[PDB]
Amino acid sequence: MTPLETVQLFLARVNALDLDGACALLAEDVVYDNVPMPTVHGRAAARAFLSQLPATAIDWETHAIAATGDAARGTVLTERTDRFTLADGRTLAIRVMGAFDVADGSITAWRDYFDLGQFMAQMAPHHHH
Amino acid sequence: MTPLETVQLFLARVNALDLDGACALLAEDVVYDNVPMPTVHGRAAARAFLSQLPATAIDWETHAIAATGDAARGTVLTERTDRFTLADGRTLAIRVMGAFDVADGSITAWRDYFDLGQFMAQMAP
Repeated sequence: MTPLETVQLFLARVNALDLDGACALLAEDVVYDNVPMPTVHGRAAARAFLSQLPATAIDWETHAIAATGDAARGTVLTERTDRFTLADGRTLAIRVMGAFDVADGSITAWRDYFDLGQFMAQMAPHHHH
Repeated sequence: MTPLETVQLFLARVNALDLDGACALLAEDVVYDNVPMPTVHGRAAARAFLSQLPATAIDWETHAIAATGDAARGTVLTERTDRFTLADGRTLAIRVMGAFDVADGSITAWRDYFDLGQFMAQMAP
């Protein structure tokens, strides 16, 4: 599997709510860097972090994807809109770009760039006019 | 000029503080979308917006760059750290990913993805 294919598979597995299968593609000591959040280290911690969002449907849409490097190793760049339906019925739609470093079908680092305030506001529950 | 070359040239001009030359590569009606900020429309408005930062030195470092499409048209994706020195000696280093749509050597859309909180924290006086 090429770097591009590895990330395409990762995103497909996330979109099938297969979080265990997706995280299987992360390296054991993966750096998972949501740029405005604390950094996460390792597959298990990445899996646990992702489960903090109680999602019942996930639709991470890829608008553009391209890779550096070769068949074995490279960095895959993505432009996305990450949609979630939560167990309580809340819908999220977060615009994000992400870079994925892949070596031999394993994601060694994953860096997602988005705005935290937008995320936090979408997570919030006259009170106002 | 290919999409990749257009964006490389744009970034080189930004890094030389040549904001007029950089903006010349933006379409007259460019969509300039700093994702967590108001959208800017057109070359003149993009030039004015970039001038809002009183920068005396600029170092936008491209860590990774890759393009979709063909020799004429496509989207260039970038992973960067955008560094600035301002007139009062304050510096900034904003981690950002950007997507640039190019057609025939003109950037028709530029979408930059970063955290507004981090930007505002660095602009703190």
